[PDB]
Amino acid sequence: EIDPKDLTFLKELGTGQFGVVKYGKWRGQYDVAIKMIKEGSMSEDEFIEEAKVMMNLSHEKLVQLYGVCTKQRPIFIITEYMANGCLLNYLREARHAFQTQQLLEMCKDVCEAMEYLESKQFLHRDLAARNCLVNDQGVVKVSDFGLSRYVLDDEYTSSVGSKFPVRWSPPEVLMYSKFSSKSDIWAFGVLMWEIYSLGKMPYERFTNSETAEHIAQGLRLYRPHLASAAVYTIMYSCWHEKADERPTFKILLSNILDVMDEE
Ligand SMILES: CNC(=O)Nc1cc(-c2cccc(-n3cnc4cc(C(C)(C)C)ccc4c3=O)c2C)cn(C)c1=O
Repeated sequence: EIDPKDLTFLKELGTGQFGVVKYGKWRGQYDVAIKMIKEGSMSEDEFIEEAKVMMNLSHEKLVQLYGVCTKQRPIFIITEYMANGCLLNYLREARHAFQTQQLLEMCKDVCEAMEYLESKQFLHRDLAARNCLVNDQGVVKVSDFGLSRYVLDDEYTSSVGSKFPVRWSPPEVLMYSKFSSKSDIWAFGVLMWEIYSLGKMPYERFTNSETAEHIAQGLRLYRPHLASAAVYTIMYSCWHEKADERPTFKILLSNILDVMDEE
């Protein structure tokens, strides 16, 4: 629990599912981002209990939770500040002119974070480039893991809603609500596709409804031009029709390290 007397609010970073997010300073020294949780957007009591478990998730490639302010409304979530913002927008900036080794390093950063979460049996449920952030050193970290469980908005939580992450979901999530480690693995393969496509929307010429149908037929995202055969094999292995045949994050990490050594 952070004392709000130790926070200063300096600039607005944007808005997400729980409302406004600000940049500021904690204890007059540390850069932080601060979510100001919009009334009615969050299952607050449930989140407050989970915040304890979430305080114990700590990894170099996960956005670090610093604390919460819960003795007030709106509640605050205080985290590490990531100077270069969301990965999706960062990929879309042509000026970066990324080498493919830099793209594979971004995939490795995310894979490391997800292998850690997998080892804690903790699902993200909304893994995508829009929910990764980039720091001032260009390191990618995974953000907002586990928080989808507290979203109140039916358009996000329903499979047929306008905000549901359809294009990052495997068939068994869309058809049956079967969430598992293997649904995060599917989403990770879509994220590698976003990275190697420099931020294109997956299934960019289809609607959500048409995407669910294309994937139920066994068809998949095409290889991005910048992805080698080996890189495409890795992302494609995340999209096996049978969930139990998709790799673990530990296997994916080994596969990515092998490709780094090879290429
Ligand atoms: C320029 N640098 C920056 O902008 N840095 C940063 C931007 C944000 C930021 C700003 C606006 C909105 C959101 N955002 C986005 N997606 C979200 C998704 C969810 C789920 C539950 C739907 C997954 C919940 C909250 C959010 C949310 O707060 C974020 C993370 C957070 N942090 C730590 C930064 O360092």
